[PDB]
Amino acid sequence: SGFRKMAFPSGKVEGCMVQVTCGTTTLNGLWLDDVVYCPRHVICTSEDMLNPNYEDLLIRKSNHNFLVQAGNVQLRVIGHSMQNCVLKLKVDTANPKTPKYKFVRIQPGQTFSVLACYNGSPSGVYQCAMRPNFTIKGSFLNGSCGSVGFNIDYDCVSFCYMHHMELPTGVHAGTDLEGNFYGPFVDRQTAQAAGTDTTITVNVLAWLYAAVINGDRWFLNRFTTTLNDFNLVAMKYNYEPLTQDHVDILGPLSAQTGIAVLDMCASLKELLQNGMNGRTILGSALLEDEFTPFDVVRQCSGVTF
Ligand SMILES: *[C@](O)(C(=O)NCc1ccccc1)[C@H](C[C@@H]1CCNC1=O)NC(=O)[C@H](CC1CC1)n1cccc(NC(=O)OC(C)(C)C)c1=O
Ligand SMILES: [Cl-]
Repeated sequence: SGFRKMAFPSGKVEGCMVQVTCGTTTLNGLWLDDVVYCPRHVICTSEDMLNPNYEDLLIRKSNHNFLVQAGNVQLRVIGHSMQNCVLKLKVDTANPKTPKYKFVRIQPGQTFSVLACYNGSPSGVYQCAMRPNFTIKGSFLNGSCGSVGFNIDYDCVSFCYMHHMELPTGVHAGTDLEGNFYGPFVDRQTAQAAGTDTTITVNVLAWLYAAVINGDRWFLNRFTTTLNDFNLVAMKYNYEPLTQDHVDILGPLSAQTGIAVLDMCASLKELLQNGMNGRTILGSALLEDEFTPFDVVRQCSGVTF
């Protein structure tokens, strides 16, 4: 019993963090086999941000311009390389601590654990969701860039995020491990803004199921609805459209609780149109959309890694 925001254990990923310096610019990298992955903007000083010609900057970078450090150990940098927004530094030394891992690309709505790091040293672990506007509500200070986001499949680390920038509103953007941004952003200092955000409907539903499971069910009622009847009511409260794909995945939680997705939906319609009426749900005074279905099975069934 209980239900918390909950991150994967970070130890598998702690052992992969290094500190990359390049002139004045120190940030964090991810050491796997004989290869460190970091943001290409490590080559840049605070000047170069306005319109960086990354190529012609990197063309003037000797491998002895790149310092790498795993704790108290320096590596010999031997080969560089640029792929999209991620720079690949090649080192004499494979990483003893390298776990099994697939570079993957999450879609908006999917959650992951962020290991905030500074100077290649881990500070903290927390959960976020890739927002539908392709941003994240992180906590990052200067030097955080290179910090990565990740999920775990028993023993395999699926890295899905490298951190690159803060947007006007105090929200954050970055890339997959191939160095492609989530959403429309670019890695220079221009006018860029998040764009309008929506509530991750399927995740809010999973939350409610999690709530039912932990004996919180005042919010329940004696009716149902249809998808499209609901998808009307949702858009008028700036919720995402609930796709048959989203019902499929909510399957397990529907099964276990003995509640049809579409009955829960009706309980949502109520809450949007009426509020919580001075009440909490799993001790929250508004609707939580940063727990996926899997994160709810994970935590209430108690999977391990
Ligand atoms: C990241 O590059 C980083 O940590 N770099 C190392 C560093 C060392 C010493 C001093 C500064 C930075 C930062 C991380 C940012 C800063 C604070 N919180 C973060 O998430 N990213 C940037 O600085 C980023 C790099 C650009 C994409 C390639 N950047 C540069 C310039 C401006 C902004 N953002 C911005 O102007 O928004 C507000 C909040 C309005 C300042 C930016 O994110
Ligand atoms: Cl709250």
